[PDB]
Amino acid sequence: TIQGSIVAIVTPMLKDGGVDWKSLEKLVEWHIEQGTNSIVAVGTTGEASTLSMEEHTQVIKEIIRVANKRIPIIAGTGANSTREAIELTKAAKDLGADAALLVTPYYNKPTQEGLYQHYKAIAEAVELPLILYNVPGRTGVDLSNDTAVRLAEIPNIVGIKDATGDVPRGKALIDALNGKMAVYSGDDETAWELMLLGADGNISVTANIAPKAMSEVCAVAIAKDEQQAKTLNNKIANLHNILFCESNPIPVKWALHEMGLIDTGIRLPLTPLAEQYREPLRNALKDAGII
Amino acid sequence: TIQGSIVAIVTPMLKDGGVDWKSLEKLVEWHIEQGTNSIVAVGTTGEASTLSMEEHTQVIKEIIRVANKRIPIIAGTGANSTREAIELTKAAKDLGADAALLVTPYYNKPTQEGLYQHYKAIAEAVELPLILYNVPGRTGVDLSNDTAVRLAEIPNIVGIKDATGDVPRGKALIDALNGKMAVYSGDDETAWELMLLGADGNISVTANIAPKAMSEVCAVAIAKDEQQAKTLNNKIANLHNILFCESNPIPVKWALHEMGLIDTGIRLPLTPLAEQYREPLRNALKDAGII
Repeated sequence: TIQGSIVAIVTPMLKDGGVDWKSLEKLVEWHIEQGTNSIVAVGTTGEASTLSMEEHTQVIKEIIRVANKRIPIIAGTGANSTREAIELTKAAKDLGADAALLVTPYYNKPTQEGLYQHYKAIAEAVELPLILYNVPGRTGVDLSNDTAVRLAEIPNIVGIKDATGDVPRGKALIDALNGKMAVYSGDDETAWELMLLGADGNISVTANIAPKAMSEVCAVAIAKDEQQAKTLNNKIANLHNILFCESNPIPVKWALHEMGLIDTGIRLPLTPLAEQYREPLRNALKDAGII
Repeated sequence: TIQGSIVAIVTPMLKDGGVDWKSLEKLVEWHIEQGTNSIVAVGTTGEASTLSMEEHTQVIKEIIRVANKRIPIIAGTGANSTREAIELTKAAKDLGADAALLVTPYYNKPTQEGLYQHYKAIAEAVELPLILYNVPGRTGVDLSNDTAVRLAEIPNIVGIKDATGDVPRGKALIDALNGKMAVYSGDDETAWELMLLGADGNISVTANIAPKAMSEVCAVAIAKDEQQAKTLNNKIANLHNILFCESNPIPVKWALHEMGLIDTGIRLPLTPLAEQYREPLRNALKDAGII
């Protein structure tokens, strides 16, 4: 059901790392005004790892309050402990989130059956639309297409964020699912392709700085207009690359800082974008017409 | 300083998943009488990921209690949040742990400088010996030898658990450090080699089921007796492979259950060793003289 450009919103912070509430509010309003179709609160780009339990909740509550039902809000509720994921997901349901996004448990490397049981348990514990999220390079585990297809059979699992950036594999997943659940790109570089091939949207990092342009890219790609999709994506294509010169969200938070939208706060172990990457980033933003 | 066979103890659990305190006490006593030189409490193998804050504290407390100062106790206190790592490490210090083991932040992929700032902040916040731990395959990040050498200059950072299983790389690290801090193997398959090349010990998984044998392997390897280390390691070499047929600690917990030392409890997302691997594992244990 949720389709289009789905921004993986950063969590603005003060210089001392405290959550920058006013700046977050402005961002949410700007996204809605700019055409962003949905927001993922407190996901990887939002530094879920370094926010406390209370902050995780405050941020979700704030984004929901400011969005005021204008666009669906997806809450990042993944954890590498099934017990904890259930807790976070329930909190999200209770706060009024429209769906929850759950990255596969990271670092502890569960088996494929373990991943199946992990998500099955959460789906059965919380009546809320759940989106799976696979990003092996970060987690140490790869949720296979086969496992994803099995999970698509479970009530409440309505989709998967495929951040592999492996298009053939993504197309294979889409074809095997045959509409059973949605597929979202989790790789800005190839998102336009995956959507042309059947993905329902892009849970984007780039949409953080070019929400209007990415909104348009998703729209025409979903419409299966290959020429337009390719033409519009080319305009923001270098951005998809430069926003990962250092681990996301380091570059994207700096980009927004250069845009005058947020301050420099970011929590250890993450660090402000290294100096050698700032000019190139500023150039890229000027080139794409952002600043 | 802490040298020899250092077991990354499992956290015994009842069938419902609750911590099996009685089995834990027996295990600790068994390790002390069998020759184990030190215990890492609530590390990876001890399912740190699925234990709550309180259970974490209690497991460390119980292990410290039963050991009764007979062998040093290392507390696993890693987290992908610097603030959390500090709180966990301070807690371990207060409980009387001898040192703390901290895996590199996983999932959020900090930069090398971020890894440096992460550990420095912890070292400056807590007066306790700290042991770094690198295991890229699980974390999504690789703490380079260069970064490790820099960190060795920080007061209170006294060692690194190298789980790369890359012997030439480990040797390069040992030589560059020239004693500034200790290097421990984090790969049972190659541990004997790394210790012959200068590592201070092996923070092992295999030691969970063959504590006496591993204590001997470490002793002779530390003594630089190459033939004895090869001969003794050869007898348990197959165990080093089989204990990873599925993600650790899944196999080693089943191994201990077959040995009648612990029950089947293990927390989702982890699952009991898949049925098809149980006979093969039993045979490996029989071949090695363990059961």
